[PDB]
Amino acid sequence: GLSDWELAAARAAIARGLDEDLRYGPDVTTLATVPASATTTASLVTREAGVVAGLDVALLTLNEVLGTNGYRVLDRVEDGARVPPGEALMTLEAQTRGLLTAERTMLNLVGHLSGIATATAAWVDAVRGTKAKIRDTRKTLPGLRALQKYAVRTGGGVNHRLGLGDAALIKDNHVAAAGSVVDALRAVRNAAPDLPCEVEVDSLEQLDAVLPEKPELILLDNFAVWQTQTAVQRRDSRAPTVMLESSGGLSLQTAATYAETGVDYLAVGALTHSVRVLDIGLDM
Amino acid sequence: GLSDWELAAARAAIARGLDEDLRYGPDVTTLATVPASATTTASLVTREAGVVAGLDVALLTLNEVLGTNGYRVLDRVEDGARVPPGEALMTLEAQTRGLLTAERTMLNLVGHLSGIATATAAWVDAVRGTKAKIRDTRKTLPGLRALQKYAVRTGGGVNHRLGLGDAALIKDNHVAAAGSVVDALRAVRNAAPDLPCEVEVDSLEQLDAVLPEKPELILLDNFAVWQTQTAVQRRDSRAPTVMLESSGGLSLQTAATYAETGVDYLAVGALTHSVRVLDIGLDM
Ligand SMILES: O=C(O)c1ccc[n+]([C@@H]2O[C@H](COP(=O)([O-])O)[C@@H](O)[C@H]2O)c1
Ligand SMILES: O=C(O)c1ccc[n+]([C@@H]2O[C@H](COP(=O)([O-])O)[C@@H](O)[C@H]2O)c1
Repeated sequence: GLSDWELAAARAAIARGLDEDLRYGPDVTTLATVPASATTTASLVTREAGVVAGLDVALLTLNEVLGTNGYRVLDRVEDGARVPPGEALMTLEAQTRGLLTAERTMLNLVGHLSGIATATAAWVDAVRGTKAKIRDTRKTLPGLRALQKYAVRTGGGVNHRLGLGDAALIKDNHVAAAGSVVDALRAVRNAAPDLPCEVEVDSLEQLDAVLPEKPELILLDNFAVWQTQTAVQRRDSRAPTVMLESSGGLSLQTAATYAETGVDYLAVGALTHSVRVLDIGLDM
Repeated sequence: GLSDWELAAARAAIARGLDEDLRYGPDVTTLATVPASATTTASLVTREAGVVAGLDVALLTLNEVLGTNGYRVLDRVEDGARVPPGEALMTLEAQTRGLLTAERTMLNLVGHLSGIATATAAWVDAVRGTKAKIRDTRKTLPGLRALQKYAVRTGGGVNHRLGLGDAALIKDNHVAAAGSVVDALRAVRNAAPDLPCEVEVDSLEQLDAVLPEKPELILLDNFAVWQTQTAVQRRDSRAPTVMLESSGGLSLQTAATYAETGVDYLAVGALTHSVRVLDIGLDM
């Protein structure tokens, strides 16, 4: 379900996409070969297996090109469906010219979003049987954040930060300016008491230092599995309320290893930067 | 070098990015811990090897956040440089708060554009010693086409179609409506005699059928290496002037094999959809 916020991001995205395509003129070739009165039944069918996402975004692209009632949906799959290869995600009847113009933007969008959801479902499978939840980052493509965040949620992950003012995140730079990790922490505690504290540590010594300050979340930046295990042992005994999120040296191969240490979350930048498209085509 | 068209796309992209980050509020934590008079020397350094692209976009993000003269570039590498792991792509002196605000958006963009130029340079190496050129497609992310197209060119690729009105591309759908591949070809020849013809064939039978019509470029859709060789043999003998471009079942492992058949280009959709970020950090 696209929130009004997401729905707005989608429209803006679909508009930017159509504008890139039409900027150089209309599809001279459909115009030349296919009549304005032509109508077809087309299907978005997967060329591979995965988790579908962004189907509503496909519909919104048609609204923009054909008008809300310019097409008919004979059938569709729900976003989040695990889908086998030749699956028909959505079947529609629409003026042929409109379909052909909307095609590329619509496939680009849903192929991208399904790619993310597919990847996140893999991560979510990898740590099944563990308490860890898979979470995203702000390492998103400019202009697509709302959509990419939507896709990880669709694949079963949980959204983390939406931007700079979401929560207070004390990093290396801040600790420095404050003097120390506890310094930065206290400062922020007073500046934005209403805001969730998250502190990024890159060593076990920094971990020990902030643990007593009891921030909401500690990010273990590039810890080996063994240091992660230690981190959890320490948190469990000293500051039970602090959440721990692994961030950094994560691969889908190691994901379960990290998950079994008992960390609460896995921060996966790859879900949004580095995405592999889910291959989909429009079959007429 | 960003063209004025690319420069605008860059600005648009950096603007959308910043708006997503600042939509929820300013970086309350830098505000709280770092003074406005603070100034640092920071470096954009790669965590991995690749080909750099999008450095001007980094500077543009700073212009937007610190003002044109809010920073000083002490040193920078040229776009298109092959770069080793700990390489400092660019070293600057700027106001600390500004750097921290720009950071994520800046890294997300150059990371993406470098990821692309990196992958495209690998394809280019792959077909080295062949006459083939690596080309992109319209399988771009919405709002980023101009930038993505820029990066492939930086990696050594050559840009293909920028949009729907670029050239006349007769596909299956057009062939259908026209009746046959030749039908459509003729149709468009009459409708837009000024525009470049490109016809997509998925069989050697279609190839033989269109070859005599002498289109500017024939796209071999999902041809085996053996059928691509054949296609080259026929074009070479029947219509020497016709260019050929392999599209579809291409993998970096098969690239050279396809290239050795003598095709003129390889159309790689993965260069722009499916991109893996070049990991880069801002070190202060
Ligand atoms: O701002 C956030 O919400 C956020 C939360 C957790 C992690 N991150 C970033 O995500 C990185 C780890 O994932 P990856 O795959 O990008 O290496 C981590 O080291 C940070 O640079 C960002
Ligand atoms: O419109 C263009 O400039 C364009 C030029 C060459 C190829 N394409 C598309 O790119 C496809 C091949 O790349 P890929 O990685 O997406 O399978 C090809 O079969 C077409 O459907 C698109």
